[PDB]
Amino acid sequence: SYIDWRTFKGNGVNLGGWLEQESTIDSLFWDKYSGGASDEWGLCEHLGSQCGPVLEHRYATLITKADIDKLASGGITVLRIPTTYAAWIDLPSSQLYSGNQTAYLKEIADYAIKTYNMHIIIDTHSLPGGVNGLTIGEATGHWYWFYNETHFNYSMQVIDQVINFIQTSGSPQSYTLEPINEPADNNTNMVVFGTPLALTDHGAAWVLKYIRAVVQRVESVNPNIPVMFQGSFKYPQYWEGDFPASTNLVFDTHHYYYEHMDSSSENLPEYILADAREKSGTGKFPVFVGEWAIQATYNNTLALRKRNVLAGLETWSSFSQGSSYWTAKFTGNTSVAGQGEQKDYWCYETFIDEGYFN
Amino acid sequence: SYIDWRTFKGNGVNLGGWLEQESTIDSLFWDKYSGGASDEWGLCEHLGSQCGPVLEHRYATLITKADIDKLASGGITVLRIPTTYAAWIDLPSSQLYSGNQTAYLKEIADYAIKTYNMHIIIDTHSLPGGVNGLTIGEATGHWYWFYNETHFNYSMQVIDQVINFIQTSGSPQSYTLEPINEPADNNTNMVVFGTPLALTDHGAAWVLKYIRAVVQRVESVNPNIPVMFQGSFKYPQYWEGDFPASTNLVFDTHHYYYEHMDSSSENLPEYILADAREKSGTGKFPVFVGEWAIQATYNNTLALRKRNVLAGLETWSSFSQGSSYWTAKFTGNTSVAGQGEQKDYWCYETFIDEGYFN
Ligand SMILES: *[C@@H]1O[C@H](CO)[C@@H](O)[C@H](O)[C@H]1NC(C)=O
Ligand SMILES: *[C@@H]1O[C@H](CO)[C@@H](O)[C@H](O)[C@H]1NC(C)=O
Ligand SMILES: *[C@@H]1O[C@H](CO)[C@@H](O)[C@H](O)[C@H]1NC(C)=O
Ligand SMILES: *[C@@H]1O[C@H](CO)[C@@H](O)[C@H](O)[C@H]1NC(C)=O
Ligand SMILES: *[C@@H]1O[C@H](CO)[C@@H](O)[C@H](O)[C@H]1NC(C)=O
Ligand SMILES: *[C@@H]1O[C@H](CO)[C@@H](O)[C@H](O)[C@H]1NC(C)=O
Ligand SMILES: *[C@@H]1O[C@H](CO)[C@@H](O)[C@H](O)[C@H]1NC(C)=O
Ligand SMILES: *[C@@H]1O[C@H](CO)[C@@H](O)[C@H](O)[C@H]1NC(C)=O
Ligand SMILES: *[C@@H]1O[C@H](CO)[C@@H](O)[C@H](O)[C@H]1NC(C)=O
Ligand SMILES: *[C@@H]1O[C@H](CO)[C@@H](O)[C@H](O)[C@H]1NC(C)=O
Repeated sequence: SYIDWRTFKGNGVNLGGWLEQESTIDSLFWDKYSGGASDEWGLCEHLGSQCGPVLEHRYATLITKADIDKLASGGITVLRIPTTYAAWIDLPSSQLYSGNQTAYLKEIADYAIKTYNMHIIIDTHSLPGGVNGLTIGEATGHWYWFYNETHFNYSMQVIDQVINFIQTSGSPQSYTLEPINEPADNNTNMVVFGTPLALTDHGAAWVLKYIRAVVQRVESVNPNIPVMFQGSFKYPQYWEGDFPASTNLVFDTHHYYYEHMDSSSENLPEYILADAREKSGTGKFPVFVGEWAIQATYNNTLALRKRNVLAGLETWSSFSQGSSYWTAKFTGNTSVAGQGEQKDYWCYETFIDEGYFN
Repeated sequence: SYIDWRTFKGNGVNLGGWLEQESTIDSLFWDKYSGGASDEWGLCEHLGSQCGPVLEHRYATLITKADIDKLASGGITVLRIPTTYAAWIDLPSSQLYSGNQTAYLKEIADYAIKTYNMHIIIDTHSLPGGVNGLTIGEATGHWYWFYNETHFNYSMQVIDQVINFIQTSGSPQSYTLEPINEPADNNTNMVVFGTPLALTDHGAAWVLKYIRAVVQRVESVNPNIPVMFQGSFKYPQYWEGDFPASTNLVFDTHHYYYEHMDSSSENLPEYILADAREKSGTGKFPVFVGEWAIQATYNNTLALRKRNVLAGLETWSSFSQGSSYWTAKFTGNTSVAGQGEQKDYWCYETFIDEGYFN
């Protein structure tokens, strides 16, 4: 049976840093291979024709069936899988690597579906030209996707391949299609990132043109495949009037606490409640918290991690359809304000191993 | 006969633009007398020897006993009265005018107390050296108050004058003392104004030093006079741990909607309820919403003004101790996004005359 996001609930994890690369997730990897680049675009440029061999090794080794077993043992029922657009289309001007990403995606998705009946969200984390001027959108400094009909068409070509991957998977009912991640056209000053000010009405109109095109394409092939819309950092309420209630649509909200607020480990449940109570729409469409983590801006403490993770899970499940944590596997050693490093707050496998869900 | 802000409830108004001047409140005044200045400081500098005569005329005519009768007829029971520090002390390095402000304040306050038993909040809206780089803090570009013992000392001199006014008033039980308004040390980029990022922890420590000194000074003379702490745009929770619950303290929160969010006239009650639910503290101390107004960032409509004012009044008096609208009398004709001008959304006497409170 296909899922109805209005009645489905699940707690999940992101498989971040696996098919798309970021400096913070694995410090050893980045130090060894980036040449100091800020982005996956530059890491691949730095490696030159060794970019593919290095990345294929990481694809084959970072996330294996054993990771899926560990996640299932901790009660995970949803995997969100960020991918670069270059897994789906090979554009000669892109510096992102086009390889066997989807073969590893299929191996891990098949195992999670056939073994555990997990639900899989396929996220095209970047789109051609760049959606937010960050590494995750294509490359640092790239916002060329907006208002560009060539990049629009390439984005639809990418989505035609993701729909086909789902439709021919053997279990189309196991997947949700997420065609954009954190679009932003007003974040030259990063103080507005994570806020409604990251996306202007002009940018939002282009995003809406794209999501409407994706919805029409999915409906033309298989209307039972849900579309997960990551509406930047606008409240879901902002987009509600743009879609009829009959659309097979779920919103993906992202909630973080690690900068730009007076959060602490002590008060983190108050900030999580605020986000759940104020940023979950009116109920017109369902909401899933597709990314979050417990790192606070100030005064991180190690002893409140279990309390904070469990408070977040219960909050997202109470005000929305559940959540997926960023991220499954994280070894980055960037210092946090207070106790420890990012790997102590951002690695979901560590929480499982330390018995937070027993 | 003194009030306990934990039990007291009241709906009030600000008498803004009366004893402190701002460009938006009265366009004819500003266009005639400012010479293009951004601030009261520069308006007074431009007028030179005519500054006093021009301001004394406004003091005597803008707010009269007739205004108090109209406000009372609309159910007003609290007056918040913004003053410049120059009402209280005459510093030789200040371009703000020192005249008969407190004589006009006493005529109106005494009338309001004797006739209607209104409660009076005396607000020192500016302090020597400037508390937020804005005209309201002293002058555009002035942040000199922070970490400066000269300005600290003359601030305490201002507070001694306000305490003496209250104690010699003939009704000390009728007054709350508010010794600062919207301090901000991190608003050189005004995108952070209205948010917690407008005040750094370093600036917040200086504000705390000052409020602790004011609380001690009032406790030393008449501990039954409440102190109203306007803690910038931090959540009240930020400051709660800094005072014992026995402190005769109330927080003043300021909630506005006219920039930096996806607010509309249609959705304004959602934004009002979000502020009340998340920005009212934990209950350790009482909260009063000392400034608010109904102008939204987008799609202002005149038709929803009554619904929006009543929604806000009801929300602030349920989740806190009430509110005071900005402002009693407003003729500024700056355009808003949507229909109308600022005078349609910022003039409380207009709401009374349209029968909103009948
Ligand atoms: C962080 O990881 C990098 C790369 O492995 C390593 O060079 C560095 O010494 C680490 N720092 C600490 C303090 O562990
Ligand atoms: C892609 O996978 C195929 C089949 O397993 C393999 O033959 C080939 O070497 C892989 N290509 C790269 C670029 O690693
Ligand atoms: C859109 O992107 C294409 C591919 O880079 C580029 O050649 C073109 O100049 C851009 N068009 C506009 C409208 O800027
Ligand atoms: C985009 O794709 C459509 C449909 O195939 C085509 O009609 C259109 O001309 C293309 N536009 C560009 C800029 O390539
Ligand atoms: C864009 O961001 C700037 C801050 O860099 C902000 O001042 C401005 O209001 C934002 N514009 C929109 C439409 O969000
Ligand atoms: C605003 O009022 C000023 C001062 O009376 C007047 O000169 C100006 O034309 C008005 N602007 C309008 C009505 O928008
Ligand atoms: C202040 O009020 C007093 C008493 O009515 C009056 O004598 C004086 O002229 C006024 N001062 C100024 C500077 O207008
Ligand atoms: C405080 O600041 C003013 C400038 O606003 C300066 O004249 C004064 O010397 C400073 N006082 C101290 C004690 O630094
Ligand atoms: C502030 O007043 C205190 C107490 O009278 C005095 O000791 C000090 O020197 C004054 N500081 C300045 C900078 O005027
Ligand atoms: C100060 O404001 C800037 C934006 O202009 C923001 O980037 C920064 O985080 C703020 N700092 C603090 C300590 O609030």
